[PDB]
Amino acid sequence: QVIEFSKYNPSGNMTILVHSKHDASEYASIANQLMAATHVCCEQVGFIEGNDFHLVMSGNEFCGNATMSYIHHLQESHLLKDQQFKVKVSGCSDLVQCAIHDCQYYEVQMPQAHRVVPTTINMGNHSWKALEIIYETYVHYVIPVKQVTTEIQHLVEAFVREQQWSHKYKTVGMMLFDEQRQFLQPLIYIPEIQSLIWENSCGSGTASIGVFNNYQRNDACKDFTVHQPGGSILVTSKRCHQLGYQTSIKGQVTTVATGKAYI
Amino acid sequence: QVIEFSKYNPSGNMTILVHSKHDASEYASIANQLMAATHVCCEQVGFIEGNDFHLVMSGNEFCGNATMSYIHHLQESHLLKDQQFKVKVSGCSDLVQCAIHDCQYYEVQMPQAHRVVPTTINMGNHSWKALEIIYETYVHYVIPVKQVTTEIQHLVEAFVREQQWSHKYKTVGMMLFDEQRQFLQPLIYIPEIQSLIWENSCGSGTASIGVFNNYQRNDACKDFTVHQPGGSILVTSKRCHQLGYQTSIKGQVTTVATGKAYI
Ligand SMILES: [Cl-]
Ligand SMILES: [Cl-]
Ligand SMILES: [Cl-]
Ligand SMILES: [Cl-]
Ligand SMILES: [Cl-]
Ligand SMILES: [Cl-]
Ligand SMILES: [Cs+]
Ligand SMILES: [Cs+]
Ligand SMILES: [Cs+]
Ligand SMILES: [Cs+]
Ligand SMILES: [Cs+]
Ligand SMILES: [Cs+]
Ligand SMILES: [Cs+]
Ligand SMILES: [Cs+]
Ligand SMILES: [Cs+]
Ligand SMILES: [Cs+]
Ligand SMILES: [Cs+]
Ligand SMILES: [Cs+]
Ligand SMILES: [Cs+]
Ligand SMILES: [Cs+]
Repeated sequence: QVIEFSKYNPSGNMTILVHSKHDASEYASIANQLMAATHVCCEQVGFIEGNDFHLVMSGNEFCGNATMSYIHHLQESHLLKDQQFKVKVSGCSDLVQCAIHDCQYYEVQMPQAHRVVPTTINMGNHSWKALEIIYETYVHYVIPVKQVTTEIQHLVEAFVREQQWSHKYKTVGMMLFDEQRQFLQPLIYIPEIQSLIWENSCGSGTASIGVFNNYQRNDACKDFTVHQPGGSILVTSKRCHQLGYQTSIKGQVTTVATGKAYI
Repeated sequence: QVIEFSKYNPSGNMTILVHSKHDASEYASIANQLMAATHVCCEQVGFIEGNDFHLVMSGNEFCGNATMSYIHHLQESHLLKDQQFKVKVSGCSDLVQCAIHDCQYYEVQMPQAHRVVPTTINMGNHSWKALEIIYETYVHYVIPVKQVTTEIQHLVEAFVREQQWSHKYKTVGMMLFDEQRQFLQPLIYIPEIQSLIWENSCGSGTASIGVFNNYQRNDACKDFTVHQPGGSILVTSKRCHQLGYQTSIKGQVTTVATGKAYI
């Protein structure tokens, strides 16, 4: 099978978008073959399907970095001018608010944090204050740190591996945040497969820093820079009375490759 | 800059070939950008330049798996029939003997082992018989093992990191070989950058198993299957009186992708 694809770099979290048309029944198999290290290789695969913008993720979840890649493809390939628009994305009940801004910055509305719980977590001989941020299908812990260290990283791995996690949470994020350096070291745990990954960058993790800032200061944040291993992402977040948290991320994306993949 | 490229899977040791013409002065920079994990990503990059077959490796060394990828490209894209021919490859004084065989098997002549030294290496509380195989620009140790284990893998890492290596050897290979299972677990150490990689597969390591078989049995081997993590490679090796070791590897290659890369 020939697959028409583009590979993109949104802060080091490598994304493929598929341009060619396939049955949704094949997305799982196509994506699994493409993301392999012995193939094109990537972290996430999206399929590009009047209501003309539709992105379907191979797992059918919402992905901010893949949506951001899709916005970039629309600007780059379809020559869209700067504007505010909506996209249909798998994993979302409502259309997602997107924007193309000047200087090729792309803004994506992120899933609403339902509630927050200030907590402390015990790792080793130390306790850390953390903010538990609860979404419909995942949970992030924002853990302020003086500096990220391999010792702390080992402690965090042990913590996620030793804990029992609600089956509500498809992913468990441990977001180590150096507040002074505005630096995020994101860890993603997938309970079902008991696998951990220290991400180059994390759209959803960046969004969680915006909610953390809102809780911590009662201040909105606008274009707050979250530095990460793979680059940086901006977060805009405000609590809007009864409407709750309204959070978006903004970033740049580079196309690294386009052509045909063989599966 | 637009780079026209193909990505190939020769037993899991991912290779890119560049089709577009560039100044040799740029190969280093182009290859470094393409092989990055935040780009197309691969292990090795070759540039395809009457004496019409010329392959230039980004580091200017000879690569069996990249030559094997180039042979596959010639069969697939230029529709070459089964035949014996020669290719000019960087890192080689003489043209390299290549063949396209039936069922898309590709054979590549490998660098001549200059001499062998039966040795024992001490790792931990154990000694292992090994064959030191000396080439012009690298050395491989073939170490027969009952079974490959993480313990043995840690011991081998410690061994290469603790040793002093002649600057003659651009690479140091530790080739753990399960003789009964014909299974190779190849470790490549680069002294200059003090970096180790447990390869999915190793063309040069496969060639070393052929020399080991020749030394061990005084028998030629023909289409001897070397199983490796990424798949398998065949080795044909014989000692030819004063002409010394004559060794080739044979394998299949899959094209995974072709198109344009942006650097
Ligand atoms: Cl179907
Ligand atoms: Cl939980
Ligand atoms: Cl696991
Ligand atoms: Cl030049
Ligand atoms: Cl040495
Ligand atoms: Cl190192
Ligand atoms: Cs269909
Ligand atoms: Cs992957
Ligand atoms: Cs667990
Ligand atoms: Cs828990
Ligand atoms: Cs998520
Ligand atoms: Cs700001
Ligand atoms: Cs800023
Ligand atoms: Cs030139
Ligand atoms: Cs690489
Ligand atoms: Cs060393
Ligand atoms: Cs040595
Ligand atoms: Cs080599
Ligand atoms: Cs054989
Ligand atoms: Cs065989």
